[PDB]
Formats: sequence, C-alpha cells, structure tokens
Amino acid sequence: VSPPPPIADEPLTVNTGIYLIESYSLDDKAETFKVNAFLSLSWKDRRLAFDPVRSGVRVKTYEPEAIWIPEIRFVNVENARDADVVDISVSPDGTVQYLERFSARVLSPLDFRRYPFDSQTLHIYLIVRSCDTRNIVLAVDLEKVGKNDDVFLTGWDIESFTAVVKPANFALEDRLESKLDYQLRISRQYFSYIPNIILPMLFILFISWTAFWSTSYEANVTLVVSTLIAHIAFNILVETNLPKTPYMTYTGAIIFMIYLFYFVAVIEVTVQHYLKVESQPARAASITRASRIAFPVVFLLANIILAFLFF
Amino acid sequence: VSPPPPIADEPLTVNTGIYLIESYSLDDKAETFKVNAFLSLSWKDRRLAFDPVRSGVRVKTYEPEAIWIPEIRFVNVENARDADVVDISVSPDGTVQYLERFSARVLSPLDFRRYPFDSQTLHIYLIVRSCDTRNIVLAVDLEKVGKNDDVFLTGWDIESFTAVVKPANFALEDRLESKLDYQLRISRQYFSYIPNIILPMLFILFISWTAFWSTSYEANVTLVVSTLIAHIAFNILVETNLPKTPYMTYTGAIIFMIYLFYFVAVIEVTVQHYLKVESQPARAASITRASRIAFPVVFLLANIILAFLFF
Amino acid sequence: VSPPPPIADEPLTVNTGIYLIESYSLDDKAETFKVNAFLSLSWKDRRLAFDPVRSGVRVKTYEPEAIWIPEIRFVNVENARDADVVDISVSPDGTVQYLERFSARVLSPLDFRRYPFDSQTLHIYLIVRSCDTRNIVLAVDLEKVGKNDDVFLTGWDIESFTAVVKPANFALEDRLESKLDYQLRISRQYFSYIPNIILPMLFILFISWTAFWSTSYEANVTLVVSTLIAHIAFNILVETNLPKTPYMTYTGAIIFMIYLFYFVAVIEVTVQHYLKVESQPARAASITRASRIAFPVVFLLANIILAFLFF
Amino acid sequence: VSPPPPIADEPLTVNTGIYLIESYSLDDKAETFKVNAFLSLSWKDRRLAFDPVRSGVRVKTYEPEAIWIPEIRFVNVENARDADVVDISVSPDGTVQYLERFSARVLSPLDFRRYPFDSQTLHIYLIVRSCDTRNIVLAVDLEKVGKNDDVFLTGWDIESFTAVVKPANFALEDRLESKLDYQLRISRQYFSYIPNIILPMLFILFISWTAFWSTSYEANVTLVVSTLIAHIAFNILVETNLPKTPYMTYTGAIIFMIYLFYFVAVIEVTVQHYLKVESQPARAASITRASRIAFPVVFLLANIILAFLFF
Amino acid sequence: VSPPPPIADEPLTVNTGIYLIESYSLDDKAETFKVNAFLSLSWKDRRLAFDPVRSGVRVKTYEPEAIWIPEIRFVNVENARDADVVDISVSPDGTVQYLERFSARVLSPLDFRRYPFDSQTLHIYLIVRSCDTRNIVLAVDLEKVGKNDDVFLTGWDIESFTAVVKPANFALEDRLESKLDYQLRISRQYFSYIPNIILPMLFILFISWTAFWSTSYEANVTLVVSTLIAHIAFNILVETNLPKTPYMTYTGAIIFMIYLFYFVAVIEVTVQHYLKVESQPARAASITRASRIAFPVVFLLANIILAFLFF
Ligand SMILES: CCCCCCCCCCCCO[C@@H]1O[C@H](CO)[C@@H](O[C@H]2O[C@H](CO)[C@@H](O)[C@H](O)[C@H]2O)[C@H](O)[C@H]1O
Ligand SMILES: CCCCCCCCCCCCO[C@@H]1O[C@H](CO)[C@@H](O[C@H]2O[C@H](CO)[C@@H](O)[C@H](O)[C@H]2O)[C@H](O)[C@H]1O
Ligand SMILES: CCCCCCCCCCCCO[C@@H]1O[C@H](CO)[C@@H](O[C@H]2O[C@H](CO)[C@@H](O)[C@H](O)[C@H]2O)[C@H](O)[C@H]1O
Ligand SMILES: *Cc1c(C)c(=O)n2c(=O)c(C)c(C)n12
Ligand SMILES: *Cc1c(C)c(=O)n2c(=O)c(C)c(C)n12
Ligand SMILES: [Br-]
Ligand SMILES: [Br-]
Ligand SMILES: [Br-]
Ligand SMILES: [Br-]
Ligand SMILES: [Br-]
Ligand code: NA
Ligand code: NA
Ligand code: NA
Ligand code: NA
Repeated sequence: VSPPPPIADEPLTVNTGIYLIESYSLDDKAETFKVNAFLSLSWKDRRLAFDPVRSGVRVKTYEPEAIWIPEIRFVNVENARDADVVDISVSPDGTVQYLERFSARVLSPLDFRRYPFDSQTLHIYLIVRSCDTRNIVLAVDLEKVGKNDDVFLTGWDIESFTAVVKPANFALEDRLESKLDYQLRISRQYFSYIPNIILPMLFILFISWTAFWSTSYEANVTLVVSTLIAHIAFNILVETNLPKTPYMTYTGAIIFMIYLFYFVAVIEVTVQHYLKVESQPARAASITRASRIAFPVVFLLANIILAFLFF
Repeated sequence: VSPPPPIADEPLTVNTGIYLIESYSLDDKAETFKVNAFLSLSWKDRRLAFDPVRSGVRVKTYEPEAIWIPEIRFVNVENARDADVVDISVSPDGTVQYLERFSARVLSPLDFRRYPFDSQTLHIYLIVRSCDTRNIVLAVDLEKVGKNDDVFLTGWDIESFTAVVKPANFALEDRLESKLDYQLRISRQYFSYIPNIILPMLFILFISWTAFWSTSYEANVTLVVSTLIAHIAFNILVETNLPKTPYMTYTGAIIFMIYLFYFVAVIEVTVQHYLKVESQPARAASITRASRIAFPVVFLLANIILAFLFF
Repeated sequence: VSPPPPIADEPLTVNTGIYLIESYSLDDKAETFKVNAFLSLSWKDRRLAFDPVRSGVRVKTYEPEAIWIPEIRFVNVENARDADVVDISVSPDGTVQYLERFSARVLSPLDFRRYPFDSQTLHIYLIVRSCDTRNIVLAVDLEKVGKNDDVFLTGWDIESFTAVVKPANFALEDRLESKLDYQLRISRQYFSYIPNIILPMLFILFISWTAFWSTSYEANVTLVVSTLIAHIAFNILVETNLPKTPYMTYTGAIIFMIYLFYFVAVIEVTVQHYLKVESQPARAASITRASRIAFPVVFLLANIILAFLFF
Repeated sequence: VSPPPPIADEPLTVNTGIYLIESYSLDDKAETFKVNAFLSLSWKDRRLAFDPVRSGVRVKTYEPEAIWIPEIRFVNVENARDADVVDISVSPDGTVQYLERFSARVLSPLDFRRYPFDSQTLHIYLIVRSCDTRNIVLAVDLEKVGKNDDVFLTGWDIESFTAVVKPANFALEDRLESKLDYQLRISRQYFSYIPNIILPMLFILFISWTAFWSTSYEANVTLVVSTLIAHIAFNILVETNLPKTPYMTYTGAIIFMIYLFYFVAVIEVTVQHYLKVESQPARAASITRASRIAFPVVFLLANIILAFLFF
Repeated sequence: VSPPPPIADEPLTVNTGIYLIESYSLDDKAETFKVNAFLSLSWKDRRLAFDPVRSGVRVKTYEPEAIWIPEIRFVNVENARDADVVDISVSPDGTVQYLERFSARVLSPLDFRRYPFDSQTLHIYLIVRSCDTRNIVLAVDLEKVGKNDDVFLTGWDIESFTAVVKPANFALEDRLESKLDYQLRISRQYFSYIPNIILPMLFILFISWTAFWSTSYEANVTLVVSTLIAHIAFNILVETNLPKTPYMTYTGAIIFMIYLFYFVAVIEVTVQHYLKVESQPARAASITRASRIAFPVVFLLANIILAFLFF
C-alpha cells in the first residue's frame, strides 16, 4: 500500500463527487449545518489492472486496508466525518471506484445583511495533501454530484448543489494541496417573519400613534411607553435568533429606527402636555396635527430609503 | 465474503422486519424522533446449507464476520444507528435469520398546518445497495413488524406501525437501490394546549372587551394595551415550541387574527375618546353599543371561517 | 463459546442483582433518569467445574471472551449501558459469578396528576432472549440488590429500591424472553414550590382582591390587570418545568381556576364602575360588599373540592 | 496476571495521588464539576523485581496489559474517567510506579443554605474492590497530591486540595472495598451578586416605599404593583441558577420576606385610600406617617434576624 | 518501543507546529473556544535510518504503532483532542515528520473588565513529560506555525496566532516537563452592542427624563417606573451573555450607575409632588428646573470618569 507511480511525470487525478441524502439543522448563531451524503472517489491504479478475457470477472471488490486509497479530508468540518465505506470496485484497466456514506457538521459563514430576506452559499471544501513521491490533484465527476429529491432544510428553500470544477492547487507546509469548492445554494423562507415579528411590531407602533388623537397625557404616556416595552421584547426576541454581526442587518435597521420614532413620539407627547398647562393649547394642537401626518410619512420614506440601501 | 450466487438470474431477496422497543424525543423544531428497536433480516445462502443427520443440530450459529451479511442502511438518520447483533441462526436449507438491536435519531418531516390538533406520519426508510455481481432487493416479513404494548411517545398517541410492502427500486450512483418505508402513525395530545394557551388567551381577549362598558379612556388604554402585551407573550410562547413554516398554522392563524381585534379595539377606544372631547358622547355611545355585539359576533364568525378552512 | 447444556429438561437460571452507586439527573420533561450501578449475574456452567482438593485454588478468574456469558440487556434505556467488567469468579462446582459496573440513561414514564406532591415508581427492566439450543430464565438474588447510603436524587426523596422477584416470561418473535422489573421508589420534595411558586401566586391573587375596597376604576383596572400578567408568568414558569400531559395536574387545575377568579374580578370591577356612572352607587356598593366575602369563600371551597378530587 | 501474593497474611497497599491540571464547569443545578488531572498509583509486585548489575538498567518500563495493575475506580463520576496511561515504572525491588491522565464529570452535593455567600467541599472518591485470592487497601502518598498554580474555577475561589489519609474500608456484596476521600475546598465569589441582584432588588423595594409620601391611590397602586412585578422577575432569575432544595437558602429567605413587605404596603395603600374616601384623612395620615419609619425599621431588624440565623 | 538514545548527554528535541484550519464557538460564560488544526511533530530517531538505494524509496512512511512517537499532550483541553494521523514520514538520517489533524475544546480564561470593548489572548499549551531513560524538550519550528486566511471567529476579529518559542521546562512529580505556549490574539467586535443594548438603554433613560417637564405625578410615576423595568430587562439580558466576575465590567458599571439615576429621579418625582400638595409649587419648580440640567450633566461627567477609569 503506497501511491501508484506516474506513467509520465503528470500528477494523480482523484475524481470526486458528493451526493446529498439528508441536509438538516441550519444553526444561524453557530453558522453551521449538518449533512448526510455519499462521497465518491475515482482514480487509476495500474498495479490493480487485470485481463478481462483471462480473469472472466468484470470487476474486483477490495477492502480499504488491502489497497491504496487517497486521504481526502474536509476543510470546514466541526468534527471529523463519521464515515462508513459502502464500495471499492476495480475495473480491468485498474480504475478504482470508491464510495463512502458520511455525515458531517459543516462550519460555513452566513451573510445576515438582508435577514430575513437572505440567500446563502453554503460550502463543503474537499482537500488532498500530496506526498513526497507524487502530487495528487482533485477533479469533479459531474455525473456523481447531486442531491436526492426529498432533501429539505427546515426554514429554507434549497436552490442548487453544484461543485466548482477547477480545484484550488496551492502549497501549504512545503507540500501540494488540492482544494475543491462544493456549493449548496439556499434561500430563506421569510414567510413566518411577517405574522410573527414584522406585522406585530408595526401594530404596536401604529397604536403608539393613537396618542396623536389624544389630549390625555396620562393615557399617552401609557400608550407610548407600554408599546416601547413590547418593542424591546421583539428586539430581544429577534437578536436571540442571530449572531452578533459587525454590520447592520435589515431587520436590525428597521428595529433601531423604530426606537427613534418612540423617542420623538414621547417628546411630542411631552411638548403637547407642556403647552397645555402653559395655557397654549392652540400651539399644542398645531403640533399634534402635523404629527398625525409627519410620523407615518417620515416612517414610510425612511423605510423606502432602507429597502433601497439593502436591496 | 461475497453475496450468495444466483441459481438462475433472480435478484437476492432480503426479508426485513422492525420491532419497536422504545420511541422517544419527538422534537417539533428539529423534525426528529429517537427510536429503540429490533431489526430482523432473513436471506437464503445455499453455501451455508447443511444435512441435519451428519451435524446433529437443527440450526447453526455464526459470528457476523464469519458469513456474508447484507449492507442494510437507514436513509433518514441524523446519526448512523448504534447497532448490536443479538442472534444469527442458519436453518438446514441455508435460510439465514439475523437479529440486531438498534437505536437511531430519525429525521422525518412534520405538517404543522393543523397544530396542535394534528396527526403525523413518521417514516423509517430501510435501504440496500445492489452489486455488479448481483442485484439485492428488500421485502417485508409482516410477522416481524410491530411494537410492544408499553411503547409510548410523550405528548402523542401512537396509532400504528406498518410497512409499505413494495420496495421502491431505482438507480443511484450507477447501482440499483431497494428502499422500504416503515410508517409510524401518531396524533398529538392537544389536551394541555386548552388550559395553558387557548383558554388563557381567550380570557385576556374577553377582558379587553370590558372597555366597551367603560367611559374611561385612561382605564381603557390600560385594559387594551396590557392584554395586548399578555397576547404578545403567548405568541412568543407558542412560537418557541415550533419551527418556522412557509405556511400558516391553525393556532398561528387564530393568534394573528386576535392582533387585528386588539388594533380595532384601540381604534374604537380612541374614536370614543375623541368624540367625548368634541362634546359628541351620543355618537360615541352608538359606536360603543355596536362594538359590544360586533366584536364577539365577528370573532365567532371568523373562527368558524378558520376552523372550516383548516378542517 | 456456546450455552451450558441442561442436565434435565430445565431452563438455565441467571441470578441477577442491581446495586445503585449513583442516581442523578431526573428530567421530568424527558421522563428519564441517570444511574451508575453494579450488575451482578450468576449461573452454573458444569463445563467449568474443577476439583478444590487437587487444584488447591478455591476460585478461578476468567476474562469475558474465555467463557460463555448470557446476553442480558436493558429494555428501557436511551443511551446503552457503558459497561466494564469488574470480576468473573468460578466456584469448584462451576458456579460463575459475574460483576460489571454500568451507567445508563433510563426512560421511565411519570404520573404528574399530583405535581408537585407526586411520588414515582421508576423502573429498570432486565431482559434475556432464550437460545434455540435452550431457554434462559432470570431470577433475583436479593442478597445482591440494594444501594449505597450516599445515593441522592436532587429534588427527590429515595424511598425504596427493590426488585419484582417473579420475572415476566413471554414469547417475542418466535423466541422466549425473560423480563425482570427493578423498582426505584421516589417521592418529590415539594418544599421549594411553597415559597417560590404557591405563596407568590396567592399574594398577587389577594392583591387583586384589594379592588373590592376601592371605588377607583382606573386603580382597580391596574390592580386586576397587573396581577393577571404576573399570574401568566407563573403559568408559563410552571409549564416550562413539565411535559404536556393528556390530563390535568394538581398545580395545573389551581393555576387554571385562578384565571376564572381574575376574569370574574374584572367583571365585578366593570359592573361596579358602570353603576357608579349610571348614578346607582348603592347597588354597586352592595355587589362590592358581597364580593369581599364571596371571592375568598368560593376560592377556599373550590380548593377543598380540588384537593379532595386529587388526593 | 493475578495480584502479587501475600508474603505474610497482610493486605496489599496501593498508594494513590491526584494532581489537578484543570478544574472547570461547576454546575449548581446538576451539582457537578469537571476535572483534568493526573492519577498516580504505587504498589510492590515482587514477581517483577530485578538486579540492577545483571540487567544493566535501574528502571523497567511495561505496558498495562503486560503486568498486574489494580482496578481503581471513582465512586461519584457521571461519565467514567477518560484515562490514558502516561508511564509504568518498576524499580529493582519491584516497586511499581503508575501514572495516568484522566478527566471526569464528578457528582458531589452542594449546601445552598448560605447562597451566594457559601463555601463548598467537593469530593473525589477513589475505590478498590478486593480479590477472592487477596485483600487490597488504598493509601495516600502526600508527596503526589496537589494542583497546578494556574488552576481556577470560574466564579469560585479555590481554597484547598487535600486527601483524607485514612481510607474507609467496608464490606460490599461480601468483598472488601477500600475508599479514599480527596477534597477540593472552594468558596463562591459573591461579588457580582451585589450590583446585579441584591442592590437592584433593594432599589425597587425602596421605590415602593415612596408611596408613603403620596396621597395619590392611582400612583401608589402603580409604584407597589410595578415594583412587585420586577421582584417576581428577580425571584425567577435567582431560582433559575439553583436546584430545588428541601431547605430555605439565604437569598431565598430575603426574597420571600420581601414579598410580605409588598403585601403589607398594598394593605397600607388600600387602607389610606379607604379612609380618605370616608373623609377620615387625619387617621389615614397617622398610619402613613407610622409606615414611613415602621417599614424601613422592621426591614433592617428582620435582615439582622435572618443574617444571624443563617451565619 | 522506547525513546531514541542520545549520542551525548543532550536531551531529545521535539519540534512543534500548529496550523489553524478552523476556529469557532467562543463561549464567554465557559471561558472556552473550539479549534480544528494541524499538529506537526519532528524528532531524530537514528534507529530508523535507512539506505535509499537499498530500500528503493527516499522517504519511508510508517504507521504510528510501528515506531516510537513522543507523548505530546495538551494542558488546557476540556474535550479530548480528537486526533487523526495524516502522515508519518522518515528520512534516511532518521528524521521523523509527524502530521496529525486535531480538534479540541480549549479552556482559556478571559478578562471581561473592558467588555464589550475587550481583547483576549487565548492559549493552547503543548506539553511533554520526560522519561527516566532520557529527557524530552519541546521546540517551535516557526515555519510550521500559522492559520489559513479564511479562519474566522464569529463575533471577534483575529489579530495573530504565534508561539512563545522558549518552552517552560520545570519539574512535576519528580520528572521533567516541557511546556509550549501558542497564543491566539482576538479583539471583540463591539459593533452590535451599540444598536442592540447601549443606545436602546440610553433612549429609555432619556424617556424617564421627560418627567422633569411634567407636573403630573401619576404620569411621572409611570415614566420612571416603566423605563426602570425595561432597564432591569437589559441588565438581565447583558448578564446572560457573561460569567459572574469577581470584578466590575465596563457595561456592568454603566448598567449599575444608571439604577442610581432611576432612584434619584423617583426621589425628585416624589419631592416635586409632595411640595405641590403642600402648596409650595414654587420650590418644586426650582428643584424640577435644576434637575433638567443636573441629571444630564452628572450623567455626562459620570461616564467620562468611568471611561477614564476603565481605558
Ligand atoms: C420587557 C422585555 C422582556 C424581554 C422579553 C424577551 C423574550 C425572549 C424570549 C427568548 C426565547 C428563547 O428562545 C430563543 O430562540 C430560539 C427558539 O426560538 C432558541 O433556540 C433554541 O431552541 C431549542 C428550543 O427552545 C433549544 O433546545 C436550543 O438549545 C436552542 O437552539 C435560542 O437559542 C433562544 O435564545
Ligand atoms: C407578560 C408575561 C411574561 C411571561 C414571562 C415568563 C417567564 C418564564 C421564564 C422561564 C424560566 C427559564 O426556563 C427554565 O429553563 C431551564 C433550562 O435552562 C429548564 O430546565 C429544565 O430542563 C429539563 C428539560 O430539558 C427539565 O425536565 C428539568 O426539570 C429542568 O432542569 C426549566 O424547566 C425552565 O423553567
Ligand atoms: C431564555 C429565557 C427567556 C425568558 C423570557 C423572560 C420574559 C420576561 C417578560 C417580562 C414582561 C414584563 O412585562 C411588564 O409587565 C407589566 C406588568 O405590570 C406591564 O405594565 C403595565 O402595568 C404597570 C402597572 O403595574 C404600568 O406601569 C405599565 O405602564 C403597564 O404597561 C408592562 O407591559 C411590562 O413592562
Ligand atoms: C457486492 C457486495 C456485497 C453484497 C457485499 O457485501 N460486498 C461488500 O462488502 C462490498 C462493498 C461489495 C461490492 N460487496
Ligand atoms: C487480580 C486482578 C486482575 C488481574 C484484574 O483485572 N482483576 C479482576 O478483574 C479481578 C476479579 C481481580 C482480583 N483482578
Ligand atoms: Br474529514
Ligand atoms: Br444506518
Ligand atoms: Br442494554
Ligand atoms: Br471510574
Ligand atoms: Br491531549
Ligand atoms: Na488503504
Ligand atoms: Na459479512
Ligand atoms: Na463470552
Ligand atoms: Na508509538
């Protein structure tokens, strides 16, 4: 058991293919997903070749220990894949067809800038380290790349599973390394965010705006402050589903902006109350009247400016 | 070892059975369940046939490594079954009788549209990959498919555990696979949702309707804003027990509709105050007297419309 | 290695014993507990008998692989017993003495009807599948059943640890099975529930009843609505410590009933206000006075009936 | 492999030593802690003795399997010590010196009566079961019992790490067991409980006492009920850090006593209003004037009583 | 297997290298992180010398079991380094080049004094115990120490990953120990804390300050008491993300000091009302007008003092 020697000075080509059986547990905070797939490996080992006419047998089956198998590891896995060899088949010309079913927790970063209207490119990097004798290079067997029809990822729409055919051949620790980029394209199912977070968040805001058709300070203070407490509950709820990002997200931007609206609604209610008491209810009346228009208008404009800057 | 060779060109039939010992951890969010069971496998191996006279035994026992055992895998498992071999019995005619105990975390999707009055079909998919030498096909021994009477799933009623006798034969990575479907039929114990969520949620909503028999804006603002906040707490409570769906759930639809009632109630409470300050209490009294009948009637009709759409 | 042959037509008796070293992590929601114990097994293997006079030795020690050891399993375990053999000692007459230390996560159902004044009988089921050669039956050596004095289950009182001596012998999948039931009797330490849940829930209820000595609607609405919010927090807290049950638990019934009290207090506070505005304070004052007695009287009588129906 | 035979009838002495490398994860609810340490064992096995002159080596190194090593176990571990043998050295006189690196999750009860001003004695119980051939006894080599200087336990001060030199020899299932007690003495770092829980809790209590300088029932009902609701939040927060105990903790006692204050303050607030409504504001004023002193005085006294009964 | 012999009285030098592939799960409460890296080891074993002309090959490849490998361990790991040998390469002079891929949960203490504007120096300690035969000493091959350009730590910026080349050679349990210190430098991405915690906390504080432009006690009590409860919820939120420290953190100091502001504001609100009721509103007016400046000014200066004391 050693690497097959080169006929010419060319490197050994290991043809690879990942076929997803199950995809599950997409954790946003962890920036990880779990997977259950087939890993297909194919290379030519002439030392294994045989005569089809003399032998009579079309294909030969070997055990992993018996023959040389390349060390294909995963770059971005949390804990090293639970592998189980399914098949090793040699053709008369010495072409080896390897197949293992594995499962791995893959650490792939996410871009939350457009959350919950985001799309992500999940990655699964395959790698091979070349030895002192000869270089090993990875290739994509597009016939052996894919995903089973039923494959679902709770909370997401699965768009594609395609590998980048050209490997990344680079030298790390004075040895050649061949890296392949498999890509799982997914788009988030935003539907639930509308009845459970967005619409409730807007209702409570519109309720704070009924203070603009009220002269009762005590009621207004109750309106604006109670609803601001329910806004904090939602901000908190939202941030528990997401990691701490060094940029603003879309929901994050709306949520923050709404705080300023509360602060101003509070100011307005204070000003209105101060003018009444100072016996200026007509000046106060003019400010509430403008506020009935300004507050929903400036809200609608600011939300457009945001949607534009994010999409 | 190699698979038993065919007499003619027939496929190799492996009779299967699953016997549930324990069922536990139905996790709605992750759409999984844990299982503890027996797995029975049976197949003819002529190379193992023996004469009972010159052996003095009706059956022979073997170690898994001693004979050929079919590579039977599970399709929908989070982590590959923890398996232990119990018994291996070879009859005189060469009929092998395998038995193992396994435990696995199974990934099977759920339909939350009628939550929490829903039923589910839990699947356990058994599979076998065919060989170049010969094609392997799965079968169901109906006398070896069951569950003991003690088997319980916390918060669920276990209805049935049956298998779809006809395997789905198809090609995968240029080899024939034979897939079997074991179906565990469960229905949710909705009981607890009534005194813990449904009724508490209705009581706080009815409590907001007492504002229709009150002339006090300050009081009304307290009644409608404080109950709206307890409703937000139930919305959050409910959505913790469930995953994000691209569809509306039954509970979720009731929960959403109830926010509209709070919004309209705030409007009526607002309108009534405005009219009373404008020295139009007679108009306001008409709106409030109407609301007293309108709010319970519209609620009662809307719930009939929803129960009908969902069931 | 093969099972010992019978002298008469009799089955092989494997004498069992479980000695608890540690008990921990009783999870009410999961309906599981963890244990660390000794599993003692004893049977006669004539093939191992020897002469004490000539051998000089009393006992002969073996490694597990050297001799035949019966296949004893646990029916109700989530994560399979992590075993390590401590001793195998053979007496001159061939009586084998097996002793292993194991740890398992046992799945035993719990009856929450009387929570938090509940008592449970946790079970550990030992099992053995009989061979085609001969039948194996389990038995209890009471001399090797018990527990360490330092055994504690946080939040519980350990009452007893006995075994049901008569095994349950039944036919499962055309083979005989022998089942033993070890019973760990515990009673819940209700103490904490009094100063943390029960009494705080009563204080807030009584605070709602101070509205019966008040003529301020605005104040009463705050009293009953605020305390109802704190009541919900306790309902939520309580139900997070428990699994969803298809029956009413004791605390569950009390917590539910208290909602009816708040609902009726809101009705009274509403009615009293309505009359005051309708310029009928005399009738209002009559209802408020009757409510001062009616509410704590009906609460006391409702609780007596509940305590009676539960205990 | 059997134990060394007794020269005279004396039992075999195994000298033990635990040296802490890392201490982490003290879990109050689970009453566990995790440790990373060296375990050293030393015993005389004459069957291994050698002459330094003839052999030309003063030390002899063996594999665990090659010689006899005592089966030393831990009594109170959840999941059994993950051990890797570092070295086994035999001196010319046959004095075996064994060293291993282990890591275990140790179960050891905690006394919460003085929380968060408490001190704990964590135990690590080493044990040995004797043979039918001969008796085994444990000893402590005080030269090999310690901890690294950088050893820390998050939120705790490490006081000591010593062993109770005299074992606790006893009968278990008619065999001698020698048990040793290693003790890790720790005291909880209470510092952060002060700004995070104690002082916040006192501030909201003192804020409820401002109701005593207010004639406004409506404002008073707000002060006392809102602060009562924040007290429930701290009661809840605190009890999520602790297991349920059948005794009262220090913080628990203060937390409970503080509820009784809230109830009495509600009564005073209620009574004051009643008298004012009855045109008795003079009687009501004297009750409120008494309350202003009585509440802080009865509070400071009851805390003196409590600190005395707890420390 | 035993250590290679020395040519002279020199110790055996083992060259080390750690190459980070993945860094993840920085858990503040636990004071841990998870890493996935390459561990390179290099030492001379002349007993392994060979002739390339005789053997055929220029480099020999071995199985770990076939040769002596130094017992290099990690000091501060919670989860056992899940290791897998990638390559073992022996050159003609006997120079061994060992490559293993590992993953571990490193426990390294964090200083939260400047949280969330803090920086950390995470450590991975390599170690080796010396034999009686000969001493082993660790060394750093700077050419094999590093991290892949993609390495990211969610919520942190990775500054550097270098080693402290001079090992800590010391005595432990009468044997030589050689320790290496690999240091991973990180600075916390404070961005998210501003829109999610810091500014929402300031908005609610300023909302309470509107009570200085109000003569309404019932409203003011609502303003200061409601925002105080929202502050409590932030304090609870902040401390769920942090361990209990025996010192004050920066956020912790601000959070605490802000409660003193809420307490003083309540005092002023109480004073203002008392005077207004005592028929001295002019005095109240002077206290309220001063408060309008004093509260923001004392808040400004207090934060300047704090920021100066912490940074
Ligand atoms: C006045 C202000 C009051 C503030 C109110 C804020 C309410 C906050 C409610 C948080 C609910 C907790 O739930 C938050 O969301 C998702 C579930 O949806 C969690 O996700 C969790 O799901 C499951 C089930 O709960 C857990 O077993 C698992 O450990 C975790 O992955 C986040 O880890 C948690 O942080
Ligand atoms: C306006 C309304 C406001 C409503 C606010 C309600 C607040 C509710 C606070 C919930 C308290 C936190 O929730 C607490 O979480 C811990 C996990 O850390 C759970 O922990 C539990 O786990 C297992 C299940 O895995 C249980 O069998 C076990 O008894 C317990 O240890 C507690 O059962 C839950 O009570
Ligand atoms: C992972 C675990 C997650 C745990 C989640 C914890 C949830 C905590 C929810 C806290 C909800 C607090 O909700 C709080 O209730 C009070 C009850 O008086 C309500 O307060 C209401 O009454 C008071 C009078 O008593 C008024 O001052 C206030 O204006 C009014 O809104 C508020 O609407 C809200 O500030
Ligand atoms: C073809 C075949 C069968 C059925 C079998 O058991 N073995 C193996 O183990 C391999 C993977 C192959 C091929 N064969
Ligand atoms: C003496 C000895 C050794 C060799 C061993 O492993 N154990 C056991 O398992 C027993 C029963 C005895 C004694 N010891
Ligand atoms: Br891998
Ligand atoms: Br499987
Ligand atoms: Br088992
Ligand atoms: Br152990
Ligand atoms: Br290690
Ligand atoms: Na190989
Ligand atoms: Na086989
Ligand atoms: Na055996
Ligand atoms: Na080795």
